[PDB]
Amino acid sequence: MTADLKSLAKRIYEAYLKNFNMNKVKARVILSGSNNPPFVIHDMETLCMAEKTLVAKLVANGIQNKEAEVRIFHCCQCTSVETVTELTEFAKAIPGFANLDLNDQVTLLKYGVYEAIFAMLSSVMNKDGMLVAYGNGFITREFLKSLRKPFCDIMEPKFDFAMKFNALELDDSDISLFVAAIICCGDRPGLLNVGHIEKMQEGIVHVLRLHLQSNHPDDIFLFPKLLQKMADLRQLVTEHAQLVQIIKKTESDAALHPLLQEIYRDMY
Ligand SMILES: CCCCCCCCCCCCCCCCCC(=O)O
Repeated sequence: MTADLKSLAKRIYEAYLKNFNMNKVKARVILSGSNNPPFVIHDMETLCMAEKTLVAKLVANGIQNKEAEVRIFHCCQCTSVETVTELTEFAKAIPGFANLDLNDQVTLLKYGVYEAIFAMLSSVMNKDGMLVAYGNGFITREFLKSLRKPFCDIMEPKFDFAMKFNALELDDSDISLFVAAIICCGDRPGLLNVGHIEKMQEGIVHVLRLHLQSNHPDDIFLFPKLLQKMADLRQLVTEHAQLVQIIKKTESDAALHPLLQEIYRDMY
């Protein structure tokens, strides 16, 4: 007559496999190297080729097409909007989340989505580049660094986080619970029912702790390593939001999608 934490871990894992278009196994199959392989974007010529095949509407404007860096930033935003949608459905699997007031669900998602986005982005990154466009492109790290300022400054800190995060050798069963724990933080600004959220957090962190003990017997500090990664992600998001605001203030063509503007509004 006690909670079955192994079963809860498996429920979370299954919800992650159901709700995210990309997972670490799917990404590794593509990254390893037969139908619809990814188109490699390593320079301006190959960016423009990939756009004409994969996001044709975006470059169908002739002289009116936006600057390459702004088109890339638009594609970044579309990826975030999609991952926010996936995370919102995933959160229903977290015990207690759907029982919270709607406003608290919104606040938890507001602060958690970008931390989760950058954690999961590691799964599609290697030291040379990253998968994009639903696994149909591979854009190089060097190409992103070559963009004009400020756009070359977006992805590099995310690659740096990801190289260390990937060295932990988590699998999707671990990442799903880490993402659930990110969403359940009782210290987000403006929460109403802090007490119930703290209990929700305690519960999911307990599931995570036991799962890591079982799945990674070789790494006895993996749980505190991941607690630190959560703090690192909060700081990565704070810095990312500051850069997005610079882009907003200084780049008139880099229209910010209204869902993301709402996420960033009053965030940090
Ligand atoms: C076919 C053309 C492909 C162009 C691919 C551009 C790269 C996509 C990167 C996806 C990850 C974006 C992470 C940064 C998010 C920045 C925007 C935001 O704040 O939501």
